[PDB]
Amino acid sequence: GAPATVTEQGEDITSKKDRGVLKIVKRVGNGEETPMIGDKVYVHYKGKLSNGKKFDSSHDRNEPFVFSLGKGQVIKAWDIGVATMKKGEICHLLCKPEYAYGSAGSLPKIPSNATLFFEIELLDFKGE
Ligand SMILES: CC[C@H]1CN(CCOc2ccc(OC)c(OC)c2)C(=O)[C@@H]2CCC[C@H]1N2S(=O)(=O)c1cc(Cl)cc(Cl)c1
Repeated sequence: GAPATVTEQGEDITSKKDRGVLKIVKRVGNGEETPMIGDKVYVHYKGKLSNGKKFDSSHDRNEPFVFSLGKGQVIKAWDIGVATMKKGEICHLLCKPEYAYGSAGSLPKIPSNATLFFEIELLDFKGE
């Protein structure tokens, strides 16, 4: 399925080239511009664990998730991944634990040493 496909066919978007964050662009976005550091970014997403369980979805809340890019307000994989996206893009991101919740995990839903799969849609980005 989609997690296997990004695992096997995704692009390594890490600066270290350590395959910690792999990406496939699923829906091509608009033009060429990507957000810059400190922009307010608006995303919809869903996340799955490697046991197949959904652990989160903004769609199910009927509101986007909003954060300031490149400030560590989200896991490293998201700061790295969302920075590569165009407005209107949908991508898949496969996030090894070193770019996610590491050995700690995040109670109650994310175990230790968890590889995470996300589908992310970049709705908008704006400077403040
Ligand atoms: C409010 C939901 C949000 C939680 N966060 C932000 C809080 O977790 C952080 C933030 C910054 C961090 O390092 C700079 C960090 O390192 C472990 C975790 C996420 O980064 C990631 C990515 C953005 C969407 C959500 N999570 S998530 O889906 O992995 C998630 C969902 C749920 Cl239901 C619980 C958890 Cl613990 C995480």
